[PDB]
Amino acid sequence: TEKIICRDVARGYENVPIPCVNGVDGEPCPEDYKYISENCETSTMNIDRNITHLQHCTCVDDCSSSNCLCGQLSIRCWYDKDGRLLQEFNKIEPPLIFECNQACSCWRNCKNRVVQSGIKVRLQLYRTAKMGWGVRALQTIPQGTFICEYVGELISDAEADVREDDSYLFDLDEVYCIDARYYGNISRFINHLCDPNIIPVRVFMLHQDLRFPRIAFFSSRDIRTGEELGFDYGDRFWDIKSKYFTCQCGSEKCKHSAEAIALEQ
Amino acid sequence: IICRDVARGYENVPIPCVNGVDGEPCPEDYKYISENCETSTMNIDRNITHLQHCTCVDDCSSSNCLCGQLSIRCWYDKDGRLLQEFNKIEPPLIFECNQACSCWRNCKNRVVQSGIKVRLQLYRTAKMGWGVRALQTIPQGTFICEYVGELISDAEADVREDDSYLFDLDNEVYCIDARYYGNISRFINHLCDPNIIPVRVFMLHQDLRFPRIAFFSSRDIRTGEELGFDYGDRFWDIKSKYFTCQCGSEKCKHSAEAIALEQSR
Ligand SMILES: C[S@@+](CC[C@H](N)C(=O)[O-])C[C@H]1O[C@@H](n2cnc3c(N)ncnc32)[C@H](O)[C@@H]1O
Ligand SMILES: C[S@@+](CC[C@H](N)C(=O)[O-])C[C@H]1O[C@@H](n2cnc3c(N)ncnc32)[C@H](O)[C@@H]1O
Ligand SMILES: [Cl-]
Ligand SMILES: [Zn+2]
Ligand SMILES: [Zn+2]
Ligand SMILES: [Zn+2]
Ligand SMILES: [Zn+2]
Ligand SMILES: [Zn+2]
Ligand SMILES: [Zn+2]
Ligand SMILES: [Zn+2]
Ligand SMILES: [Zn+2]
Repeated sequence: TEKIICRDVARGYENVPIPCVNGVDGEPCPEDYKYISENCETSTMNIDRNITHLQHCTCVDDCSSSNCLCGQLSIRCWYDKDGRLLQEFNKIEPPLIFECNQACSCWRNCKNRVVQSGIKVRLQLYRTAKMGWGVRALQTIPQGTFICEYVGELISDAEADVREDDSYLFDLDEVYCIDARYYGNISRFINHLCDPNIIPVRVFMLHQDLRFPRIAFFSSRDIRTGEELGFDYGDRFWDIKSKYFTCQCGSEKCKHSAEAIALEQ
Repeated sequence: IICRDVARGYENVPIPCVNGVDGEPCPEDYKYISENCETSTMNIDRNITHLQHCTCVDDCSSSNCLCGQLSIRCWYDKDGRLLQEFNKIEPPLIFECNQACSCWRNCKNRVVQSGIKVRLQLYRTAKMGWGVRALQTIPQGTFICEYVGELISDAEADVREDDSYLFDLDNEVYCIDARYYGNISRFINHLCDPNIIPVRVFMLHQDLRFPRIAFFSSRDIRTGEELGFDYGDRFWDIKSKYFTCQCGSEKCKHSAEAIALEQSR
């Protein structure tokens, strides 16, 4: 039986509920962490929040013209009229995206505000066969759609270095990390895929302190109903971890499986 | 109808501007912001581990809610209005629930963080420049709007030219200066018999230098009635050398006549 074990792991903090189900085993809803919808701090990071340091636009239309200074910070605004990344978006080396902010003359519903508007797609936390908890789509999601943000505790590299559990760490290449082990959102449950269907993009919204980009996941292709979400964790993860477990993504493209490791040797 | 929404879509509802009185254009000598801003290093304590928080598994309507107890009790009724018993002369500090609390985002202790719900309008008054009025009946105890602006130290406030849009945060001490950056509250006129009252509130941080200032109706308010709060004795002590109060109430405390009588007493 597939059991509904939490109606909403976000406790009403997201735009939509994110339920949890388990049809595999008796493991209950995960509660060894604190669900947070926005990045938190546990020591002073001194993020630059001075409103006069913001780059900002002078638009009073919907920010769809090429005169929008905010879009010009990434050559162009990369969102189409429905908030999706443009077909030609560089999915290998994404540019930094500067969304409109409180210093801009535009309205809060201009076309340069996708990530700040939050989760719209319907996601579900579920028990996988071989990779613990994972996150899947409850609906068809077109290419270039914003899925969720990678949220957690902002920490220094020095702090990352003394922590035991490094399995929920995202690198913001002083250098910083988001650690989602103790505090995080739905993204902490997203597994690694060697054939990923989401891509991380660095985004700026309410501040433009370049040390602390916010990490937004967008679909890299059309995603089918029921499909598990996954991003490429990267080489730093697997260089550390492959000595202890191998990739179970099951793809013919898999480059971190025991069979992939044996073939390289 | 000279502006559909002075807030540019930043609030839950629009705040239109009208002028049926004179030729004054919609005010634009300030920047509308929905949340307080900084123009110097303030380092508001955002450390999540410094939040007092509750362990409630209900809607935080019980007297056992720690957050309510920090506030003496929770003063919100089931509809988010202050209890008739609320102290309107010397209001307590309110601690709303927050991201560290175990409760849901829809708990009964989250009125101010949920934002504006009443229909307001920026309008041209007969004798007092711009003012703010209600476009609906508003029961006693309803959250109206927050006093939002630029956070400055007493030192910075001590050297600023225009002190007409300043609110003191007496806890070091600090001020909100709404002259250059501010929300709809910057346009609210002074009343010696006010229909709204300021309350110090804590939501996403509990840095005691920076309570957020939330106005609640002190009585039932009729449609079209102008909002007003009592600016207080410091304001009038400084300004009465230039002008005196024109609220016109029999309860007026800061007219030329009231001040003459004060000197007699
Ligand atoms: C950030 S967590 C993801 C959520 C995790 N599955 C859980 O149940 O909490 C990362 C951990 O999930 C597991 N995992 C993620 N992707 C994997 C993959 N492709 N193969 C094997 N294990 C994986 C590993 O234990 C990894 O250290
Ligand atoms: C914060 S502003 C209020 C909005 C202002 N009416 C405007 O048009 O921008 C405060 C100023 O409004 C005027 N004002 C507000 N209430 C008043 C009152 N009851 N009596 C006299 N002047 C008042 C004074 O010039 C005061 O310094
Ligand atoms: Cl710094
Ligand atoms: Zn623009
Ligand atoms: Zn814009
Ligand atoms: Zn902009
Ligand atoms: Zn793989
Ligand atoms: Zn509670
Ligand atoms: Zn609560
Ligand atoms: Zn609480
Ligand atoms: Zn008066």
